[PDB]
Amino acid sequence: ATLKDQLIYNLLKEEQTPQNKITVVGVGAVGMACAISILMKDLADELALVDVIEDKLKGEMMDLQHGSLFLRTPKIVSGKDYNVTANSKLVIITAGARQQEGLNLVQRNVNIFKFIIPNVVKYSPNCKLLIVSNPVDILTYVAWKISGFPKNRVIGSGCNLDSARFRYLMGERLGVHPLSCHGWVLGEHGDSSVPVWSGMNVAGVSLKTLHPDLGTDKDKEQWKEVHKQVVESAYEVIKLKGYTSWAIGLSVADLAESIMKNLRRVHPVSTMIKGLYGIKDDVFLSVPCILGQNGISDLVKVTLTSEEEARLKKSADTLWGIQKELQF
Amino acid sequence: ATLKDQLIYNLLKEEQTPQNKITVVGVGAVGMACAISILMKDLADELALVDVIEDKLKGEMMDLQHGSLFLRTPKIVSGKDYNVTANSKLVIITAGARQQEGESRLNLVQRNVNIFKFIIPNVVKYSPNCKLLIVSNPVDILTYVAWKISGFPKNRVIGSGCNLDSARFRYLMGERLGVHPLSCHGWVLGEHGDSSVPVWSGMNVAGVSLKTLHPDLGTDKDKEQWKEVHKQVVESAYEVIKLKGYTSWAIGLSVADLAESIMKNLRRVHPVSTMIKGLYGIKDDVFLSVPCILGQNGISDLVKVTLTSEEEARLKKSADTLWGIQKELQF
Amino acid sequence: ATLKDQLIYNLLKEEQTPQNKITVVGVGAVGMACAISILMKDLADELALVDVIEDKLKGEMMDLQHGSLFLRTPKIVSGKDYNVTANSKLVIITAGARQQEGESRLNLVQRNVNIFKFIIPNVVKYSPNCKLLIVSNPVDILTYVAWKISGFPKNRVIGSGCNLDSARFRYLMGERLGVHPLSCHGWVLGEHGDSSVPVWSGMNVAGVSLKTLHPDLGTDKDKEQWKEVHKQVVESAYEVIKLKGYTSWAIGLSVADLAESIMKNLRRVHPVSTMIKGLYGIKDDVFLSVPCILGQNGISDLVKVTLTSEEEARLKKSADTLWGIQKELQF
Amino acid sequence: ATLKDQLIYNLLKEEQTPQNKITVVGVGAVGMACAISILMKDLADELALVDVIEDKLKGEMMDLQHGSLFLRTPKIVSGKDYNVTANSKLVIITAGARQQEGESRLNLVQRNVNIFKFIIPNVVKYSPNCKLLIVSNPVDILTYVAWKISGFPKNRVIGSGCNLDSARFRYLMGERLGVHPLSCHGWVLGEHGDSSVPVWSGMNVAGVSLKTLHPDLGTDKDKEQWKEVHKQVVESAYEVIKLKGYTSWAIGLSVADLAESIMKNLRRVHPVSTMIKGLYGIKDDVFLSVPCILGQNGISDLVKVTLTSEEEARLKKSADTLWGIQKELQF
Ligand SMILES: NC(=O)c1ccc[n+]([C@@H]2O[C@H](COP(=O)([O-])OP(=O)(O)OC[C@H]3O[C@@H](n4cnc5c(N)ncnc54)[C@H](O)[C@@H]3O)[C@@H](O)[C@H]2O)c1
Ligand SMILES: NC(=O)c1ccc[n+]([C@@H]2O[C@H](COP(=O)([O-])OP(=O)(O)OC[C@H]3O[C@@H](n4cnc5c(N)ncnc54)[C@H](O)[C@@H]3O)[C@@H](O)[C@H]2O)c1
Ligand SMILES: NC(=O)c1ccc[n+]([C@@H]2O[C@H](COP(=O)([O-])OP(=O)(O)OC[C@H]3O[C@@H](n4cnc5c(N)ncnc54)[C@H](O)[C@@H]3O)[C@@H](O)[C@H]2O)c1
Ligand SMILES: NC(=O)c1ccc[n+]([C@@H]2O[C@H](COP(=O)([O-])OP(=O)(O)OC[C@H]3O[C@@H](n4cnc5c(N)ncnc54)[C@H](O)[C@@H]3O)[C@@H](O)[C@H]2O)c1
Ligand SMILES: O=C1N[C@@](c2ccc(N3CCOCC3)cc2)(c2ccsc2)CC(O)=C1Sc1ccccc1Cl
Ligand SMILES: O=C1N[C@@](c2ccc(N3CCOCC3)cc2)(c2ccsc2)CC(O)=C1Sc1ccccc1Cl
Ligand SMILES: O=C1N[C@@](c2ccc(N3CCOCC3)cc2)(c2ccsc2)CC(O)=C1Sc1ccccc1Cl
Ligand SMILES: O=C1N[C@@](c2ccc(N3CCOCC3)cc2)(c2ccsc2)CC(O)=C1Sc1ccccc1Cl
Repeated sequence: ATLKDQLIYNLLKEEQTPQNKITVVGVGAVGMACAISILMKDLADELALVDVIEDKLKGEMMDLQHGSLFLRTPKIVSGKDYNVTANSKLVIITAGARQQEGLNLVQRNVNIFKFIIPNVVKYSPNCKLLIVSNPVDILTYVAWKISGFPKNRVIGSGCNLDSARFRYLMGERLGVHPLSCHGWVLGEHGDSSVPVWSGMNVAGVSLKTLHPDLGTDKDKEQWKEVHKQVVESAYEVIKLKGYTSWAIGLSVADLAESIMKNLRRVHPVSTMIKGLYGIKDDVFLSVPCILGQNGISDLVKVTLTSEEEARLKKSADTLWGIQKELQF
Repeated sequence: ATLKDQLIYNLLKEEQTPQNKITVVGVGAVGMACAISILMKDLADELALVDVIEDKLKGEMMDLQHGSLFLRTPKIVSGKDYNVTANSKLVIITAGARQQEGESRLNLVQRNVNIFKFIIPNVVKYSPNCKLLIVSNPVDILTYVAWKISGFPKNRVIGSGCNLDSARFRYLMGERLGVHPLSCHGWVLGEHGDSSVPVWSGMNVAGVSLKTLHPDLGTDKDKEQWKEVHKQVVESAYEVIKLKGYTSWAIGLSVADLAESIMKNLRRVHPVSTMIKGLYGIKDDVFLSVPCILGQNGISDLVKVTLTSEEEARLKKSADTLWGIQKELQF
Repeated sequence: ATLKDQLIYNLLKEEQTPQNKITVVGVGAVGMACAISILMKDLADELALVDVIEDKLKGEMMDLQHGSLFLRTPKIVSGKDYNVTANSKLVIITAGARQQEGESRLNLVQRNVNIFKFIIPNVVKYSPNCKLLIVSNPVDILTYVAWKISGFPKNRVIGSGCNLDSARFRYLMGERLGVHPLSCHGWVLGEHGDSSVPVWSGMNVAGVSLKTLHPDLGTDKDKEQWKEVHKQVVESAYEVIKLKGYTSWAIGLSVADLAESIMKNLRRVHPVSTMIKGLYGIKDDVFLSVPCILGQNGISDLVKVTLTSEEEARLKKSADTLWGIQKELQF
Repeated sequence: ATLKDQLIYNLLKEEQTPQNKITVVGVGAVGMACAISILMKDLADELALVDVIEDKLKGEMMDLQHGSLFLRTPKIVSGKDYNVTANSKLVIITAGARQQEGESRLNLVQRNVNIFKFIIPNVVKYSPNCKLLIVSNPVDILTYVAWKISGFPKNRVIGSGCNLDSARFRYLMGERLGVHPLSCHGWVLGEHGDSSVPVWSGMNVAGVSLKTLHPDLGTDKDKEQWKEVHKQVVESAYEVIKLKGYTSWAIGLSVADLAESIMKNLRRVHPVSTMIKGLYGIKDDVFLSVPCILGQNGISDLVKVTLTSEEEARLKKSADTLWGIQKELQF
């Protein structure tokens, strides 16, 4: 009688759970950039989008849904209720408080996490959490605390963007693609990030071997300025357009690729360092991690210099002082 | 010797011309969505970005540049000067003005013509052998404005047209039949937007015509009301603006799909705004969406679609309305 | 301590069960072409390869393993034992016997049935919730053999069928019209090979029916010889074997396109061999190609194609031709 | 009129030349693996295939052509005449002779030099601005033969070299450390094959040097036996030929990775055979693998690798060895 019945003959209507589902909590500039990066890389069969703002959330879901002809993602869902996030493999939290004062920004984000994290674990208890929101190093700890998930399943964006920006500026200087420009920025994400000058190489040849003054004050070519420009460019983007979207979105997708496909690639991501670099407190800092289907299965022990080790410990001390005064 | 000289031994420093360059004029919500869609599909070796707002332009260029580690595009450039657009294979114009509550349609068209009177001569100056891809609204009128100022042959002036209308229609057809929009073949033609004409005869799944099985398809006396599908296409477009304020992702992905066919010379059929003078009883220099074979030469060929008397009448009515504004335009 | 212990600090050693695993039974020209097509499309996290010839199997596994730097597939396994196939989501059977001089159709199919009497119980033993994708010839008969031995529901037993016939047809239609095969919509149904039925009504470009514009389409009395398009499909298949000895790339790419729809739950329509008992006056348990909606549950739905009396009779003839062999099978 | 005239209305009949053409000389196991790797990575708009064997060449061209529905490459051409190779951006030479039973190594070299005396002048005739990518063995000697006959600058004559050695090494390093070969940085330089030199100082994971926290790395005094990693690279290459008879997938994927950097001007570092004269105390016109920055101009730059006395002596021995054959060549 109906055209659907006339045209299509159904064999079975059985309901089945998505095998490769990804949830994005926060539909901001970052959240949407992560979403489009994932859809275009064909990492998910189902994409769930969650936010507090109901109108923007429906609009963003619809805009992605209209472009479904050019995407290999059959299902794109949204809602205020986390029942839409059910059976998700990876959950990306980009949800954060608006920077206007009037509790502080760190205190506001913890409260936001106080209802996201229990709601996500409720529908997706075997997922891997990917924290993007700032302070990423503190919030990854807050996520780990509330979820009660093992250390490995709580991954933080960390210094993935710092290293991506550093490899670009290293790339521009040497006139080589950032993929061939190997450089690692570790520790606390942002201003307090530690560039590992010993690790800096192109084709296996160490840049500190050829140039011993690399990352020092007596560097005539002043290579210490490369890491200075990383921090400066981050403040420049906010001054020029108001937000960072594409660079972070693409980085999150690169982590999502390693997790969803069990690639076992090394990435600079925020993880628990309790037992390494003389750190005894429950603090999360970026170190090179082997990322797969189990989250952080392994972490690379990087030989740091006395000054690098003192910087990571200073961060570990300043971070724990904040974390110990956090109420749940 | 410097570290670069110590580490790398240069064989040649011969600065060559980019073989697959794409310029995006307008760094708005649409422009940026097109940019990221192109970069992720690896369609260009060089991407040029142009806008009037200098601050936003530098910020957007830098944000894409930082993500270069995850992209296969070595060069991303920007600037107010069009010298950055030199030797482009494709130029996407997303530059436009925002209509006000106390503003006439003809005024808006003129404002966008004044914007185009600055862009089009500047683009042809540095890229005379490029293909123009117009996104700005009214697309059908602005593709004609671009064609007149550039003096480019009709094939090299392509307009987005009903590419998004069709994409939205195939999605809603897809969700109703429970099949992927790629397997849901449907064509929306003519004037982009409200006046768009859905071709019900062309509407099929696996080659089987939906009008054949259901003759009341698209008719006012339909039991299932398949007219609601095209009605929802227009309604959803107004809904997105009401809910978030702009459309970005859907259009950006569609522009990249056109760009893929142009940049790779695929010769796939797409519903794009082209010179319609000669067919369906149209005598005026009007641009309307018809299925076009898109390649390296732009619109090399166009598909002759058998339209019904009502569909053909809807096409003339739009051609008459578009020409009405077109004759009242200042160059 | 070891260098691995010195360099890397382990958090957990507990390995998870394969999530998106694909098994390829038969490491022949077809099997390897399927394997490389899947790996390059990044459809599997683990790829299992099975064959009777243990030497070639190890060599092929190693050759793919060496190229792992350029692939997004972390695990590539092989072995004579099917314990390597455990927890596979899709199993592609390309295992077959080679056609001999002075051999009966009943004789060749039974040699392949014996091969299947060993494979099918061994695959279900380790992967009971998988989807079987049959490639080996006669594909329409061996999909039925697979369905009977496995005891799997009709949806989980998919046969390659007329996916290659349609791909070849859309290419020849494409070359003639000077348009990309993706824009050239054509459906070849029924029994895969010589007895394949081209659906001339379904043949279109941009929704416009080629039978409508040209009523002589597919008839021997056509001056443009559009019936020669399907004749050239059969002729090219025999030509490839005459010129190189086997078909590999075309079939391999088609299998991956089916795999993409299954592994990603795309719900795209494909011409695949399925249990057609009940449709087009067919009463026997015969597998024939019809457009199917392919997803994570295998064949969830099938498209009811309006066939002409000549097309229906050809399909009915193939059903009788296949059942003649099927009822004579000892298994 | 015709169905093509009825369906498609032509705007222009302009003949189009390929912008991104790739030619593959040799349609063997390697040649075909390169071809399918390139097509699936969407690196070319036109693919040209040439070989001496006319039958196999037509069969292989047709098999790829049939799979065009699943590929983004509109044109696939073949022929004995090199007029089909005209205006190529990259030419991959996989054409070779196989060592006969009574034949010596020196006899095999001259036979390939004779094969090259016919190919290289014919390729430069139609594609004088192309980049040659030689795969055929001995790669280090035949890249020199190609460079001498073509008269092309050293940057436009690229040899596969140790790209496969490094890919195999990074896989075995990867398996040992339980990390993806992409995160396992290791460089094998010099003469491709048995005489290849592994750079133990360069060996790292996340920037941390493996020679630093394991000083016995690559020496006989090693308890863990990391010397065997490179010895297994050689062993596995001989194993693949013993088990299946040829190497195809691993090399084809590596060739496509080089092609990606050339065709897209990525400027990525790769271990490829280049004119080493003037470096590491080498005075002869010898080609050896060193890390090269690969772009649209071929080898624009080299990476100066700090080699140990034994590594540097190993490289100058291979350069003296290769020249011993090269001076005795007749062309
Ligand atoms: N880790 C990095 O390298 C990095 C880089 C860039 C940005 N960021 C961070 O990303 C975060 C967001 O950036 P943005 O540009 O998307 O900002 P935004 O303010 O536009 O996005 C925040 C979104 O979170 C939503 N939200 C608030 N409370 C929520 C809740 N309880 N549940 C769900 N959603 C909720 C808001 O509605 C808003 O859409 C910031 O904290 C920023 O610091 C991190
Ligand atoms: N054709 C379609 O289907 C379709 C779909 C969606 C949007 N659109 C159109 O896209 C256009 C832009 O949408 P948006 O969201 O990017 O809007 P927006 O207003 O944010 O973008 C317009 C941009 O153009 C720039 N611009 C203005 N004058 C310029 C000039 N002389 N040179 C260069 N740049 C200039 C502005 O600085 C601004 O960044 C609108 O006209 C809209 O109607 C078309
Ligand atoms: N359906 C189509 O459109 C289509 C197209 C092309 C080829 N094919 C079919 O694909 C099949 C194989 O083609 P090919 O080129 O790979 O031929 P082939 O003879 O080289 O491959 C057959 C492989 O199956 C293996 N095999 C045999 N018995 C086995 C067993 N019991 N378990 C596991 N493996 C076993 C053999 O060792 C051999 O490697 C043929 O039946 C051919 O007709 C089908
Ligand atoms: N560089 C590496 O790392 C590497 C790795 C693997 C293989 N190879 C080399 O690749 C080469 C070929 O391997 P294959 O498996 O393709 O072998 P094959 O013998 O099957 O292929 C050789 C092809 O070259 C063709 N040919 C011969 N003379 C020709 C001519 N004058 N013009 C055009 N084509 C001609 C032959 O017809 C044949 O098809 C060998 O030399 C092998 O050593 C190199
Ligand atoms: O984590 C980051 N946060 C950002 C950032 C700032 C504000 C907002 N919003 C304000 C407007 O509303 C939206 C949220 C969003 C993101 C940043 C830039 C300078 S300080 C912090 C953007 C950015 O670039 C990085 S990375 C970074 C930061 C500092 C130093 C070094 C690095 Cl790598
Ligand atoms: O061309 C379009 N234009 C849009 C549109 C784009 C930008 C802005 N800005 C104004 C505010 O500033 C930001 C830009 C406003 C509207 C539209 C939506 C309803 S009427 C026109 C968005 C859209 O979806 C289409 S396609 C379309 C439109 C109408 C009917 C049917 C279709 Cl398919
Ligand atoms: O199913 C097929 N089988 C093939 C085929 C035949 C023999 C072998 N060998 C196995 C390995 O040993 C050598 C022979 C492998 C494949 C074929 C070609 C002409 S008749 C059947 C190849 C092919 O192209 C199709 S599809 C097809 C066939 C006939 C008509 C139309 C179509 Cl679409
Ligand atoms: O260059 C190579 N050549 C191969 C090879 C390629 C083609 C053929 N034929 C093709 C079929 O006809 C017969 C000849 C025979 C051998 C090889 C294997 C052991 S010695 C040389 C295959 C291979 O794997 C490498 S790389 C390599 C070789 C030795 C040591 C280390 C490495 Cl990385």
